Amino acid sequence: GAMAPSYRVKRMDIAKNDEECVVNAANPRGLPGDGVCKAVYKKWPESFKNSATPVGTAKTVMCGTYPVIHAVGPNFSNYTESEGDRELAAAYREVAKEVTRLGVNSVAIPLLSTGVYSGGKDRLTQSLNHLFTAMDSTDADVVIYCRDKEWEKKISEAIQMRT
Ligand SMILES: Cc1[nH][nH]c(=O)c1CCO
Ligand SMILES: [Cl-]
Ligand SMILES: [Cl-]
Repeated sequence: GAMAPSYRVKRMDIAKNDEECVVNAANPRGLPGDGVCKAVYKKWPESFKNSATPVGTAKTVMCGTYPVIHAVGPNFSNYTESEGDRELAAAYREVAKEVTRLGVNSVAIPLLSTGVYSGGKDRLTQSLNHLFTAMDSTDADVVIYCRDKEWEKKISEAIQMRT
């Protein structure tokens, strides 16, 4: 584990992370996809061998020795708010199990079911609070990656507010 487990946020491409493993915002079919998934596909295409996995689950595939944790959040266009909320919490619980299993000291994580799977709604708080619920009991350093300047501020505020 990390000597003093922390949460941090950075505004940049998760493909350039400085962590021991990465969480992909995957689709269920292990396709290259869009947004974070497409960036992950360019950087670690070898990790898409047999990466298909159901909604609400995570599946780790190594790129060399670098673990890519494919986490499938729900697409809120298809799920009800209630069922989507349940599957989004579940995906993050499965990420925490894999991060623990791998024994990493740090993980790079995007906010699942924001962007294309958000169903046109702002889900920063929903997604971040499910991330915290799952990762709080882990001792890895967690680095959250985002692209929007206002989201960076709001994620930073949410981290600092619980300190
Ligand atoms: C600005 C931003 N970053 N990620 C997102 O999902 C959005 C739109 C929210 O409605
Ligand atoms: Cl960048
Ligand atoms: Cl963002």
